[PDB]
Amino acid sequence: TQTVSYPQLIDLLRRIFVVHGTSPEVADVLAENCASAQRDGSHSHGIFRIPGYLSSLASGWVDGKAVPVVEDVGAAFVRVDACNGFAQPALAAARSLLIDKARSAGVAILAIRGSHHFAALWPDVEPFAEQGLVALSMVNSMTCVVPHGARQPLFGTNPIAFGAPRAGGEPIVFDLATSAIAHGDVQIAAREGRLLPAGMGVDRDGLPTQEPRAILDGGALLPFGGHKGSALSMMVELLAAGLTGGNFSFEFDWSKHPGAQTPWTGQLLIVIDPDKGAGQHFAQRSEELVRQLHGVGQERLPGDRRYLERARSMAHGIVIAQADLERLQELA
Amino acid sequence: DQPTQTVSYPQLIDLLRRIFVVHGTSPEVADVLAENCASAQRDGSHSHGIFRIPGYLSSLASGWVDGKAVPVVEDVGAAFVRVDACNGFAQPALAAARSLLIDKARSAGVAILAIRGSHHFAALWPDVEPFAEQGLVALSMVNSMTCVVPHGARQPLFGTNPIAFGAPRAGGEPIVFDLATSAIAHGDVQIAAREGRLLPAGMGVDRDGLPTQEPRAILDGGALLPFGGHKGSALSMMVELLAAGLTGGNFSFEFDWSKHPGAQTPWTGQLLIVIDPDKGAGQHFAQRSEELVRQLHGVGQERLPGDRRYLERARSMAHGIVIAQADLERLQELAGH
Ligand SMILES: NC(=O)C1=CN([C@@H]2O[C@@H](COP(=O)(O)OP(=O)(O)OC[C@H]3O[C@@H](n4cnc5c(N)ncnc54)[C@H](OP(=O)(O)O)[C@@H]3O)[C@@H](O)[C@H]2O)C=CC1
Ligand SMILES: NC(=O)C1=CN([C@@H]2O[C@@H](COP(=O)(O)OP(=O)(O)OC[C@H]3O[C@@H](n4cnc5c(N)ncnc54)[C@H](OP(=O)(O)O)[C@@H]3O)[C@@H](O)[C@H]2O)C=CC1
Ligand SMILES: O=C([O-])c1ccc[nH]1
Ligand SMILES: O=C([O-])c1ccc[nH]1
Repeated sequence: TQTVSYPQLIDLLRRIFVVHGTSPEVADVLAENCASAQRDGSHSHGIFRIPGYLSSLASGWVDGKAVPVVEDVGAAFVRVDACNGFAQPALAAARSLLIDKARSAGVAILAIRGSHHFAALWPDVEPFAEQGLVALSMVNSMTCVVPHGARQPLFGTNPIAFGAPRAGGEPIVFDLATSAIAHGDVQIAAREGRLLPAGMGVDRDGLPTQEPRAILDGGALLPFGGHKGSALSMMVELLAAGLTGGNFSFEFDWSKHPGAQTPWTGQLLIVIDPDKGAGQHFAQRSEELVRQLHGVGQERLPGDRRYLERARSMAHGIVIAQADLERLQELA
Repeated sequence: DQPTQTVSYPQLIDLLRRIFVVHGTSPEVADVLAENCASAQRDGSHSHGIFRIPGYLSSLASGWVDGKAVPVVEDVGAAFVRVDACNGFAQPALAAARSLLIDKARSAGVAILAIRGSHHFAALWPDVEPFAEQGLVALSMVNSMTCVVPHGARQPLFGTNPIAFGAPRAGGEPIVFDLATSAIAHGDVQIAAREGRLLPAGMGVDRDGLPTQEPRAILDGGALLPFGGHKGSALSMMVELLAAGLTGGNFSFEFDWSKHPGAQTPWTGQLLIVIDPDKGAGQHFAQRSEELVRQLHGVGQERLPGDRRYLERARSMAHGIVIAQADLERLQELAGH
């Protein structure tokens, strides 16, 4: 293996995106995002995704030079047309306006449509919590999850992310796919030749399977927590696509674009000033909840794993297989 | 077996309203709770229908909850409303702020209602459904009482903490889900214990933290597990933070009714987010949601969230609400008949 510093990884990835057609602005956003995931140990959404990013860009499936169009449509409502570009640049373009509205009105929504999201969601909500705001986000992906009780896939892996500030530490953040397992991890499991525990998916005939290959080859995934996770996944379709104006997870396909891997959908973000008109401090309440969680024995809270890995990465550098580093350098 | 009888929806509402008034609630509170409880029974939401009347009354009799509390509606932002439930029920507080909340949601595009110091002893779908019937999307969270073990923990901390969601659809009743983040609702654990039966495995543990299917074992020093492992636990944590942390109400472990024999209602809070899905939009959300429903039937999902309740609702309006003869008599007695 090898070791690359966080800032070096960002520069390396930024060069790669520019070399492959993205605007400098988009390259800055994606490089920081991807590098951040690797820094935190979010393996299925770190450098593992570079090949997919590049194959998707090559066909024009996703526009690496798209210019987001921000629409100020309400005292607490912002819409942004991603114009077939990535979701992150669209969020970045409307972020300042969104925060101004959230702080002024108390809460504000950002509805992104026509966007491609190929990353973790915690990077989208954590920054808001770092600034003392609470953020909830939903993104619908690509069809591959069978609704509870159904016979064929329809929903995407549809993740939900939540970020909240705490007085005595880094933001409390959770980021979870509503599918029993993330598709990226099914791909990694297939590559490593590992079987999955029961309940993650079914084969092309709809029969339960533990073989990641069977799931990937015409099969499908199942929602986490049965009917409850399925209901949440339905909500993600409705909020990230139905409300934003973007495609539902089943309203697009890659058949005409060789190598395309990015979903072309949308994203919803709700940002709240938890202390608007409050006779207390939210950050103090959340800190107390953390103290109580430790008190009952929960050593690991959502996000802890990443924060520990993050600290390691900043102190000793990001561990990367020498082979992967060389590949990135050649791509750059 | 217990002989049964039917009572119409309006008759049940009148009966429950009388019960609440006779037992110390204001008329506004009685109207709201009577309709809410009766509506749950009508839809077949047993754990939050008339089954809850005894708990409501014992909570009121003990002085734990103020049945005559007057909600204080606080307009704190263009899109933000807070309500001090003043140790009263959550539903009357929501009713007091409903019009203002809707005005803000339609004007600003989205609006939040943060209720603090409230007691919620019911289903959450009654809270979000009305907004959806008016073309708005609503998401709500309520934290309850400590009994759920956080993922990886050894003792309970979170409440059953439900999340509810309602959205309009062009060709039918609102799309609505209402789920506890625990593996089972505490109310249904009580019903199982009452009926002397066991629960499915993998939903709770006994006082020693060992798996159990005995509802009594869970109720007597035991605890429930979050649904869907670590993900359900994360969602439950979110509910504590949103329904209590953000509103100002107590977390599920921050209230004690040991000094109020008979108290059963959590004294916490509730968060509601109401959105105009078409604010500044170039499309119609209701059309998009109808398409999703069509696609869901297309892939074979016959039962969508809410369908079971809408079916029971239809049966109740056509044949009346089925009620055990003994339960009806008890309700009639409580009403004064
Ligand atoms: N459309 C898109 O862009 C999609 C993106 N994804 C992404 O892939 C992802 C990985 O998601 P998923 O597989 O669901 O992730 P997991 O199942 O690993 O994690 C869900 C989360 O659970 C918390 N968690 C995990 N294990 C524990 C534990 N033992 N105790 C307490 N908390 C725990 C995590 O913390 P922690 O982070 O510290 O490990 C995190 O918030 C996300 O980053 C997601 O955004 C997935 C589908 C679609
Ligand atoms: N603090 C409080 O006041 C608390 C209240 N509760 C209440 O008790 C409750 C009952 O909750 P819980 O036990 O989680 O409910 P369930 O596990 O029954 O239902 C969750 C929900 O799942 C949908 N659903 C259930 N089964 C299926 C299926 N097979 N296919 C598709 N969708 C399905 C339901 O539809 P559908 O409605 O049609 O049945 C509903 O939206 C709620 O009403 C809740 O609000 C729970 C904890 C705390
Ligand atoms: O891993 C997944 O499920 C996924 C879909 C889109 C991005 N990641
Ligand atoms: O059924 C439950 O879990 C519950 C708690 C408060 C009201 N209902």
